[PDB]
Amino acid sequence: EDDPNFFKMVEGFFDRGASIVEDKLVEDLKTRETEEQKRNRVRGILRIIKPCNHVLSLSFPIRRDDGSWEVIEGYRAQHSQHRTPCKGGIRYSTDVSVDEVKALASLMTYKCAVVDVPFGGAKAGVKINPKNYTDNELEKITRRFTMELAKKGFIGPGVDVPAPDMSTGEREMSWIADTYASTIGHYDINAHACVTGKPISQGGIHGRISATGRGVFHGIENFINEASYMSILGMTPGFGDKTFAVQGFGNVGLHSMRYLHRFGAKCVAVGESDGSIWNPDGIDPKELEDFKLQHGTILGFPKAKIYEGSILEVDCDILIPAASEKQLTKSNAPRVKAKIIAEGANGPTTPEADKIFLERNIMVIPDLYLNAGGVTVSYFEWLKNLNHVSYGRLTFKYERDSNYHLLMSVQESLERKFGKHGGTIPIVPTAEFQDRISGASEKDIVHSGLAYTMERSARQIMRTAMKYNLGLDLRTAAYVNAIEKVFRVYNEAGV
Amino acid sequence: EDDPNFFKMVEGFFDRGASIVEDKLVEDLKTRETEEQKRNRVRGILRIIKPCNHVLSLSFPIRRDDGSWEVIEGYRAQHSQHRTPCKGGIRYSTDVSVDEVKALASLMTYKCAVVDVPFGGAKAGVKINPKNYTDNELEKITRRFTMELAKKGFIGPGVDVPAPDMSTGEREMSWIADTYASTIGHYDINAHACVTGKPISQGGIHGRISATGRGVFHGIENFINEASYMSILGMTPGFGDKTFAVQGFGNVGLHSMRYLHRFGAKCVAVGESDGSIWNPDGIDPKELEDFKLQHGTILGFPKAKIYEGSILEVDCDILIPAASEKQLTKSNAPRVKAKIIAEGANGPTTPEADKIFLERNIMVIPDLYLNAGGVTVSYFEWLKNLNHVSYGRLTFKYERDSNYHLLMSVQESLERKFGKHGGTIPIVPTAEFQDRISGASEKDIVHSGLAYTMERSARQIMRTAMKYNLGLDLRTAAYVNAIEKVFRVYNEAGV
Amino acid sequence: EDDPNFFKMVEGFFDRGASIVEDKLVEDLKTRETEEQKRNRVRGILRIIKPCNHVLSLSFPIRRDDGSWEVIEGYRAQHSQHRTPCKGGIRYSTDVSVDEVKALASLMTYKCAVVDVPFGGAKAGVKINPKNYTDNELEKITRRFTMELAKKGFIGPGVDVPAPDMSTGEREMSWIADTYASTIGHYDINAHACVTGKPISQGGIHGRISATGRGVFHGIENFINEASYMSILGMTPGFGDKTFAVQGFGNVGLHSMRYLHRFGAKCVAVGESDGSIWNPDGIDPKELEDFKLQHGTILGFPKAKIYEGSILEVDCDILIPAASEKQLTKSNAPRVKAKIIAEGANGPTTPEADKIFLERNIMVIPDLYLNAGGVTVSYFEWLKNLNHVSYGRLTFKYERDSNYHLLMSVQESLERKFGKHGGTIPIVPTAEFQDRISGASEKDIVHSGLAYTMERSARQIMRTAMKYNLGLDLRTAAYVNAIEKVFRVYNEAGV
Ligand SMILES: NC(=O)C1=CN([C@@H]2O[C@H](COP(=O)(O)OP(=O)(O)OC[C@H]3O[C@@H](n4cnc5c(N)ncnc54)[C@H](OP(=O)(O)O)[C@@H]3O)[C@@H](O)[C@H]2O)C=CC1
Ligand SMILES: NC(=O)C1=CN([C@@H]2O[C@H](COP(=O)(O)OP(=O)(O)OC[C@H]3O[C@@H](n4cnc5c(N)ncnc54)[C@H](OP(=O)(O)O)[C@@H]3O)[C@@H](O)[C@H]2O)C=CC1
Ligand SMILES: NC(=O)C1=CN([C@@H]2O[C@H](COP(=O)(O)OP(=O)(O)OC[C@H]3O[C@@H](n4cnc5c(N)ncnc54)[C@H](OP(=O)(O)O)[C@@H]3O)[C@@H](O)[C@H]2O)C=CC1
Ligand SMILES: Nc1nc2c(ncn2[C@@H]2O[C@H](COP(=O)(O)OP(=O)(O)OP(=O)(O)O)[C@@H](O)[C@H]2O)c(=O)[nH]1
Ligand SMILES: Nc1nc2c(ncn2[C@@H]2O[C@H](COP(=O)(O)OP(=O)(O)OP(=O)(O)O)[C@@H](O)[C@H]2O)c(=O)[nH]1
Ligand SMILES: Nc1nc2c(ncn2[C@@H]2O[C@H](COP(=O)(O)OP(=O)(O)OP(=O)(O)O)[C@@H](O)[C@H]2O)c(=O)[nH]1
Ligand SMILES: Oc1c(Cl)cc(Cl)c(Cl)c1Cc1c(O)c(Cl)cc(Cl)c1Cl
Ligand SMILES: Oc1c(Cl)cc(Cl)c(Cl)c1Cc1c(O)c(Cl)cc(Cl)c1Cl
Ligand SMILES: Oc1c(Cl)cc(Cl)c(Cl)c1Cc1c(O)c(Cl)cc(Cl)c1Cl
Repeated sequence: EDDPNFFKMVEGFFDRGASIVEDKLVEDLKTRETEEQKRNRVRGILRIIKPCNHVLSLSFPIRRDDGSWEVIEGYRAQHSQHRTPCKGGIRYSTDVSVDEVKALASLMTYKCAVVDVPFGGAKAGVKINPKNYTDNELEKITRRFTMELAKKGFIGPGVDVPAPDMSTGEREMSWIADTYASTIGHYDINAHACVTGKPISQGGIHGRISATGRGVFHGIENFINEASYMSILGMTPGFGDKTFAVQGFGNVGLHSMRYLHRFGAKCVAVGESDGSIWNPDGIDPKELEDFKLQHGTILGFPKAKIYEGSILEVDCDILIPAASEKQLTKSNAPRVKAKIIAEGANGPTTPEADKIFLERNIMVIPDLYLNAGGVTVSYFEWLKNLNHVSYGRLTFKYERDSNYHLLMSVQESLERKFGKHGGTIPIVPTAEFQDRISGASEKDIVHSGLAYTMERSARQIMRTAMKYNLGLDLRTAAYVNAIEKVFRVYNEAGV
Repeated sequence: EDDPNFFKMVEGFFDRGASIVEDKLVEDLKTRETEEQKRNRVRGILRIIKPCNHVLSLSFPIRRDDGSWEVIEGYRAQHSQHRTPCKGGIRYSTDVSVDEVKALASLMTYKCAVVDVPFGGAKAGVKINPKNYTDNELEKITRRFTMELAKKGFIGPGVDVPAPDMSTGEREMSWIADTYASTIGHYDINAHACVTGKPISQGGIHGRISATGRGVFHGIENFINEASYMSILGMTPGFGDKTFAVQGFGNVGLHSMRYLHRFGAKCVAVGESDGSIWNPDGIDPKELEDFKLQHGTILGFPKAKIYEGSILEVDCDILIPAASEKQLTKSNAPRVKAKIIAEGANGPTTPEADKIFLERNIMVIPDLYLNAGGVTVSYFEWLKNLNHVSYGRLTFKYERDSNYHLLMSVQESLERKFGKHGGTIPIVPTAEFQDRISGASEKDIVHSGLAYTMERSARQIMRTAMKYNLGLDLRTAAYVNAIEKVFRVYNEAGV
Repeated sequence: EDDPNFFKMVEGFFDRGASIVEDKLVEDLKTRETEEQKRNRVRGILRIIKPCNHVLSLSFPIRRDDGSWEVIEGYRAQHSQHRTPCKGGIRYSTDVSVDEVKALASLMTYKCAVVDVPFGGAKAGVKINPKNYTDNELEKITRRFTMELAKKGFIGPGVDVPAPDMSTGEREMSWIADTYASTIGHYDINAHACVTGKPISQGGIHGRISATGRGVFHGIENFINEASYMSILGMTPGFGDKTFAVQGFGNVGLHSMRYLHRFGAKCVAVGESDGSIWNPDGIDPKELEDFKLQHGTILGFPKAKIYEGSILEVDCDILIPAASEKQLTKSNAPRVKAKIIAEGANGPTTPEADKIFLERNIMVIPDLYLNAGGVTVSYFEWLKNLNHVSYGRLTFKYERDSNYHLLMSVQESLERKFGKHGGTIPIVPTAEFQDRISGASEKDIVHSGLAYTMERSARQIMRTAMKYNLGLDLRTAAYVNAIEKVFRVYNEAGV
């Protein structure tokens, strides 16, 4: 009950936001036939943006360990190409259908527009349940899948760059890169930039794994510290006195929990497919993770009870959906308790849940902004691959020396003016500037680059929510920017 | 009522035929684990054949003559690649969906297996009604469509070679070739072999337009002259005393009517979308065509009345469906009158109509054989393009001389043995051998090559219908061969 | 008269400068056969530099809006490739001939040598009068032109990178990039680096439009502030008391006027093809531009009279030719009034006008230096495209933090030495260092990079004019450096 066509579901958000700005897009336009044919031409460009450009559907055979033949299905969709290459991960699930992949792909592009990553949207899906395949079988699958994508122009450094999503980690990325760089890209100087989310030894970048969590953190942080928004929710600014619950203890889930906890937030609930756990006094990220690693499940965790009932309904301040889509529907929407909904996963709530949450006066930080930390960091990995140099190497020593001389320049100058009367005036770095004395390292850029991006995009949305009184409809605010940016292109290039 | 999903409908025919042969495919197999794991491996290979390998879905913009923006959808599916390149036409219709294109694509491959054309199956569709677009708009569409196909490996001399289908003629093929050879294939020595059904001046081959009609003729001819099959129908062999009716006065329809009429068959009905016409005394192909060209419709034709009622039900000997799919369904099936059903179009009858026709004892010459004359000739065009010489050029003079000497060798020899007593014994060619004195021409090869193929494939099917007592279930007989052939490749190819 | 072959005209400047340095190029040379065969080998290398390497001549058809067929001609020349790729704009005019394109191409390479941009010279021309073609027809032309260039290796990220010139702006560049990245470069990770001067939304860079004007400004600034040169002209250093007149109110014209005016210079005349305008009290850049945009011409401008007579002869301090070539010839040369000639356009003055201006003691700042600001900025755009990151993104936050700590390091140190006695010694940034606290942004690098380059190259020329007493023959000084740099390269290469 309340199950909408994910693709159209996203189109819904797009159209809603399209209207809001349609007027501006016509005013800025300065063409000759100034008459409202301008208004049609804008609507024409919009009708062009909405649909995917290329969608590849695969069906290929693999040989099961038991010697039998099985046909596996997979898809890869390229939504837009107003920016090259396309970006978007690969989800391994039995729920993948073209409609889903087409939707996630489109979310990737608007996602990038919000966060200013120069990539068009894309997304992949292989209809399998990894839990029923041996490691050996999976590898054969992801490798062969890379090939059939390659052969048709659906993966490449300047075409389409995959990344992780559901049930795919750096292990999968690692095989993808290897297959590509060993075959199609044997001569490509940018071969390893054909995919992101790779192991660091494979050319991955620091913190891409925890990237999304760290991003989710910044997303919330930017909003839970506004008052303008916190008042409307009857909430005190700051994390120190908040309790949250998260659906999905995975890449985006685990790390989301990790960072919030790090800033005095309390995890009162954690969920999965098998069940949810709870504890009003709070659950710890590190022991839960080790229990989960050792036992392969969160159910049974000693310092917490096996909560019976919807993880999406538990009593808390912030609800973090980090599982699959449409978890928050029209049904359960009214029974959420939480004041803040930080959309960790892509499209975890239906259009109607939004509607209800708006009325219920519960703030929903949209997915296409809140979870954009993943690509922001993937983009940094991609730049790293192109550069072929790890940040800081060429300059670590030069800056260090240069910095000590800068500091020595004020010292010797002051000793000159205040003579022997002041004796020596030692100018040493503080503990903080000491940690920076050489300049930024790879770790430093990811951390601050992400932060700069999450913060900067937050303001861009807030600023918009104001200019159009969307109040707590941040999702619409977010799409306005995406459209506003993606449009400025298609317009300025003869479509 | 009864209009199943097209793709599975064809899968239906495949499975049915799969069973019939499954046994043979296991007997011929000579592997080590001779136990019936052999039977699973065969079923495994079959599960692999059935689905399409690659399906590209396009969505791109074109600029309407009135200056507006419209998004047009198109698809191209590559069913199999056990043979390279893929082959199959492009249909321009508003009824094209992936399911349809996926179906037609699969029919192309089995079609080729029956007729022995070394191509894997493929098919394209662009969701538009050509009748609502100017010539200028169409060209923009077909050209841009060729590009988006090219960019993703869905058109190329050794990859996928398109051809005509519904609402696409040599005009469209001509633009396709031009776009390709002018861009992607500028350096390809086989650039113009990227598509068939081209204008002869564009590298087309003689008779490709009337190819399918001529083929349909041969298909019927091979069966309407067996007695073995004609007896079971209570019909005298030969065309001389037969009356037929055809649904669709198009490329496959018009020419089908043309050739049958040429051999003393009488066209009593012709149909279209607007309506059907009739005349028990027979309608003439040439005057109907000129009326149709001059007036843009068959309705109103002077030497015939405007028949009210289903063209598929009119009283005649042979019913030729040359329109779209599923015309003959479970409903109207029982009211057909005709004894012979020559499937001109692809899949014009549902699985149940078959069933009824079997019982009703009405012979149905399957589409995947009867209309294979098109690709057989397309294949000849493709070979012509690769050869870069039209049949006969290099040898016309040599054979002519060589032949006159061969004939002169018996002459001078006989004059030698019978001396002056017999005087001169002139050895001149007959009128027939004179027409061949130089050897086969492009026209000659198409005509006899087609004939050789239609006939040879007919026997292959008949021969099969006997070995498995399918009697009048020729469709199943046809699929048995297709499967039987497509199989061997995969078996010993490394699957 | 005085209408020489634009190509030889430039060759003239080259030979003249060739001689001046020939001696040095032989002295530095340290080969075995030290005898003056060295002097032949240098002359041999020079005979090799002078001519273009590849010149493509195009002739292709376009379809006029009124349905008719017209053949359009175009050329693209690649002068040198001692540096890859080639660089140089596209001029849309009816005056384009191979000789012109070959000339402008050669000016591009020496232009780059003076300014240190690692590109060999190139240039294009399409023989049409844009003023007689609709926007729709132009686009068809520029797109099809990009294709015919592509097909033959005359456009590509690492081959030949076009840019704007006469009657071509970012609109044309935008279509060029689009056609390339959508076809030939669909897989190129550097596809959008196939051309510069693109809209910013298309990957353009900040200030490339006003780049040349800004450059022209710096060019003059570096010379109008030397005294060494200002004395010889009987002129006070500085812009504050100068009046200039410019021929051509276009990309290079308008912005040239803009920047000079910004620094207290007074525009007393502005010209075009239809006519010139004047005002001894000065004309304003902003109102003239708006009049020109609204009315499509400068003639009629309220705050100025319609000057009857040559714009190249008006009374002023500095004459800025920003129109086509050979405007200042032997004829009108003696009647110029201005003391300074800032060659904005490429080769606006004939070899003899030079001669006269030398005698007349009028300083001519050579085109191949003065207007090099365009490529310098185009080069920055190209680097931007390769980098796939806009300057500053990765480091904005890190530097800002790092800087506050640097400043905090002196603060905490001083508070330590001067204890409570000095209380807090707050170390805050000035307004200027505040504007830089995060580091350079894209805007910052273009502006200072251009300045660094214009200034540095000015000194290189002055320094040379001295070592060879060319006094006011800066053109010859400029070519000496170009040759001196390019030669070295063909030298050490294996030729
Ligand atoms: N790098 C990334 O992976 C990124 C992902 N995202 C977003 O987050 C989501 C991806 O999470 P990833 O795929 O990152 O998570 P990972 O697969 O690790 O998440 C694993 C967890 O998800 C739980 N889970 C799955 N389905 C449900 C469900 N219906 N209800 C409750 N729990 C469930 C699993 O339980 P079980 O194991 O029993 O299924 C498991 O504990 C995507 O939708 C995407 O939009 C965004 C940016 C980065
Ligand atoms: N080279 C080829 O074209 C080949 C074609 N074929 C087969 O023939 C069919 C292709 O026909 P082409 O595409 O050759 O035909 P063309 O478009 O000429 O066929 C035109 C005729 O089809 C009629 N028609 C369309 N829809 C219907 C309908 N729903 N009911 C009755 N009549 C209808 C049209 O009426 P109207 O004009 O008013 O729309 C017109 O008279 C395919 O299905 C294919 O399997 C097989 C091999 C080769
Ligand atoms: N990136 C760049 O664009 C660079 C440009 N340059 C130089 O500047 C020149 C380019 O100018 P752009 O092409 O920038 O100028 P744009 O075409 O805008 O210049 C337009 C102006 O040129 C005037 N004009 C053209 N021909 C004549 C003529 N015969 N007599 C008088 N006025 C004339 C036009 O008048 P009207 O409109 O009535 O024809 C118009 O006002 C080039 O030759 C180039 O070497 C230098 C460096 C880089
Ligand atoms: N998968 C996973 N890795 C973790 C986790 N916590 C820490 N890591 C580690 O991240 C490590 C390197 O971290 P760098 O300092 O050394 O980590 P960091 O940037 O300070 O981590 P954050 O403070 O969360 O941003 C790796 O060696 C991982 O073991 C976790 O909860 N899950
Ligand atoms: N539409 C149509 N085309 C025809 C017909 N007859 C011949 N053609 C043409 O086939 C032409 C050249 O044909 P020929 O070499 O004379 O044909 P043919 O071998 O005698 O034709 P069949 O007799 O093989 O059809 C092409 O230009 C077609 O237009 C016809 O009755 N209808
Ligand atoms: N390119 C251009 N821009 C103009 C002109 N006149 C006004 N503008 C304004 O340029 C504005 C943005 O200017 P900026 O990019 O910040 O200018 P800038 O690079 O600091 O300008 P300069 O310091 O002269 O190079 C827009 O909002 C326009 O309204 C003109 O003649 N040419
Ligand atoms: O140039 C390539 C490469 Cl190296 C890989 C792929 Cl998948 C594609 Cl498609 C191309 C471009 C290309 C080709 O290289 C060839 Cl020989 C044929 C085609 Cl129809 C196309 Cl479009
Ligand atoms: O060359 C390519 C590349 Cl490298 C990518 C793509 Cl997608 C396409 Cl379509 C082409 C085909 C192509 C072209 O698009 C053009 Cl204009 C010229 C050539 Cl001689 C070639 Cl071979
Ligand atoms: O790719 C070719 C081919 Cl097949 C032939 C030639 Cl004579 C050349 Cl020199 C190339 C190099 C080349 C290319 O590799 C691409 Cl992609 C485009 C272009 Cl216009 C060109 Cl000239």
